[PDB]
Amino acid sequence: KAKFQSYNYPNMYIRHANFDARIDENVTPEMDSQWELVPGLANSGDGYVSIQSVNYPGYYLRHSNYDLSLEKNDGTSLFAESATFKIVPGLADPSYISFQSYNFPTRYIRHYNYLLRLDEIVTELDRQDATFKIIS
Ligand SMILES: [Ca+2]
Repeated sequence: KAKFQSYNYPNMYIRHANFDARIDENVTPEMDSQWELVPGLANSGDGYVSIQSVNYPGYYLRHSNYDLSLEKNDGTSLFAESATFKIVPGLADPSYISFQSYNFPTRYIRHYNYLLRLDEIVTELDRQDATFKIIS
């Protein structure tokens, strides 16, 4: 069980709202920013995880059209592939973390302003937008 705090806006946390994944401050209810890292749905090797909502059990962060949303696992390999991430050292500071996609290993979870998206990471600010602190 963990929250993910943004490296560059450190009072904002990854959270779900109307099934979109985004970051926000003063997250209400606070349980929309609580997550469980579980073994990757598409790969149970060390380092691979899926990111399950604590207040919507069975629903996980999943990418589609390069956007991340909170979606119910429908049991498919397609879902699992797009909802599995490798936790790697933080791209902006390696003592934090970044989430690299399993099926698109050059893309990472990043906030784009308040939206959460799955992007290739080029600039310093892109690295900072893709870096999170695990609060657990
Ligand atoms: Ca999103």
